[PDB]
Amino acid sequence: GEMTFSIPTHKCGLVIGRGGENVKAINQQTGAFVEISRQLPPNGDPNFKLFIIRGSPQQIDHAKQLIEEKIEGPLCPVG
Repeated sequence: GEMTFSIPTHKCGLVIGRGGENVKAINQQTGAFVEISRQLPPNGDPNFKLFIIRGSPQQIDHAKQLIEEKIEGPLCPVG
């Protein structure tokens, strides 16, 4: 099951780069596809873009770690 994480819209330039650059490098490092979602977060606020780490748990969780390395902060599993 693909997992969703809360990615701040303002941080879409460090982890997301310009058009999802760094996120696909995460994929290469892991295996799961870290793709930008169109889902509304629990808060329904447009400053929190949901991010899809779609793959197998082992790949997702490892990619999660790499993103939490990018932002150097904890990501919350949403859905």
